[PDB]
Amino acid sequence: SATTTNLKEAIVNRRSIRKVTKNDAITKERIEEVLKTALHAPTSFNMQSGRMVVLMDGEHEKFWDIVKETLRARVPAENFEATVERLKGFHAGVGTVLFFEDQATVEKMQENAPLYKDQFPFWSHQGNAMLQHTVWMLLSAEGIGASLQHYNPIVDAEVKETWNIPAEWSLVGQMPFGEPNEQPAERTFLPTEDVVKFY
Amino acid sequence: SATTTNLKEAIVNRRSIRKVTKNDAITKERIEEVLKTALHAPTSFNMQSGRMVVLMDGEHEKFWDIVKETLRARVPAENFEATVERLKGFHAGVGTVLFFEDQATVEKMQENAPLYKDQFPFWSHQGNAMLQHTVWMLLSAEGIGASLQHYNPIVDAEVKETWNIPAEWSLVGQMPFGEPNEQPAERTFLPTEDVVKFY
Ligand SMILES: Cc1cc2nc3c(=O)[nH]c(=O)nc-3n(C[C@H](O)[C@H](O)[C@H](O)COP(=O)(O)O)c2cc1C
Ligand SMILES: Cc1cc2nc3c(=O)[nH]c(=O)nc-3n(C[C@H](O)[C@H](O)[C@H](O)COP(=O)(O)O)c2cc1C
Repeated sequence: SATTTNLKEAIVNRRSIRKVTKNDAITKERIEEVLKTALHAPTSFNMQSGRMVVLMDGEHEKFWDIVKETLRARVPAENFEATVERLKGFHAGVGTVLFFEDQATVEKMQENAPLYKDQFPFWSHQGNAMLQHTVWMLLSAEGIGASLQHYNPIVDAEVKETWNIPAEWSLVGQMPFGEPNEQPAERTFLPTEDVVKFY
Repeated sequence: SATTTNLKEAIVNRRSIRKVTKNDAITKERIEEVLKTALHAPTSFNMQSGRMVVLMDGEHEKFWDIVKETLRARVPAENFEATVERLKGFHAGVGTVLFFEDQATVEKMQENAPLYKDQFPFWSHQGNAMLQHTVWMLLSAEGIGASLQHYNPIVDAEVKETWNIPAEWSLVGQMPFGEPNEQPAERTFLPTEDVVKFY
């Protein structure tokens, strides 16, 4: 359905859907296609330091349980339930995309192109963001709800250990997706003439 | 022409075109539309710290002359001509998009959401990257060649001063665009099974 929708609509219709349920139509195969297309997003010096680990169903829920538990040890009793309430809408989804950045790659590129050594650490985040956003738009184009979460770095250690992630991969973000199950919130924009100037 | 092309093609067909010429069909108005659509890209906490300053024709060339001159003072005589050779393909274009990030916004958001104070500086780069990439894809969808350059921070001061840019705006990148005038270079990809793991 990412062929149906044209570019402009894909940009404008992608919204953050924080509550998603399950659906058997959303398969590992379909996800596979989305990620293969998304990998066409560019990277500085084509270093392609981005890494994606997709957790589906069984493993998907396990992750969000990890988050819930990590929060249980860092939040006062009175705020716990309120803090983990939002985790429900993710845990209910089909799966979650874990976005990592290969730090060994960034470090090596800093050696090969010392003239940009200070920029590579940022281009690392830029490249991963472009990739994250592409995946997001593609999923929405296919009628799959998704949102971008950030439970790093508090869940990093645990996640890394339970899924044998190289030490050089740093967790950048998590994208829980699934059959949409909430109406996107209203979004406001600063007036255009304030963010854009022509000369 | 960004309605013609569908999403998947927009992702796959966007390439870096480093040599662009002029064309009167590429107007400030058309550019305007592209940027208004691109601003639908998301920002952390919807802080929208991104800022874009478009330099067209007269002012476009002036910028690239600034780059050329800045390089003339930082590069040994023997390497000058080789270093500024690539600047020709940009200077020949229609215009250039200057991507800034409002630092006062990032700093304020660090105050409002101290729980993510360490992430905002990176989300700043992420948000701007998502925006940069969207603009890039939209331009290509409309048959306009473009590339992403990084002459910051060496030209920052000069640019800031000759175009009255608030001090809190940091230069993140430059996108010279125009009538395509070069065939995109071959691009290679690391094997998919190495960047994507399923569980
Ligand atoms: C964060 C980031 C920084 C980049 N910086 C530069 C740059 O300074 N100069 C340049 O010519 N290209 C730069 N690029 C562009 C990449 O080299 C380019 O996107 C990639 O090789 C492009 O492949 P493309 O033609 O295949 O799609 C940058 C790309 C990213 C994602
Ligand atoms: C760099 C970056 C970090 C973000 N982090 C979070 C997060 O931790 N939690 C969350 O619910 N949304 C997060 N978001 C999502 C933004 O709040 C969201 O994209 C924006 O408000 C979405 O508008 P959308 O529904 O209109 O298109 C992040 C977005 C960006 C660009």
